[PDB]
Amino acid sequence: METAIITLSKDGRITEWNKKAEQLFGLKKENVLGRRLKDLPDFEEIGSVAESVFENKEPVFLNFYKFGERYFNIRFSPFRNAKTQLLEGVIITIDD
Repeated sequence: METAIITLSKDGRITEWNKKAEQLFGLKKENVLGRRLKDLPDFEEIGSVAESVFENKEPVFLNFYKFGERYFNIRFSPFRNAKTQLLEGVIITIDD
């Protein structure tokens, strides 16, 4: 698969969780939206890397991140709000 997207706010809260993420992880968007990613068993490490990426204001690409039975590419991208210019969170994109 490709393009499982989890977007986190600057407080670590899930603000986006697309249908690919639903299919990959078996959790519905409505069941995770608003929650801290790091509170989800199995996502603690990904949540920690996103925190580090946010603090350093630089994107990070990881390959061969093992999750379940497969290896994945994971990109972490900090972003700003265009209107306020504030750092507003991190987009996480997971691909086979």
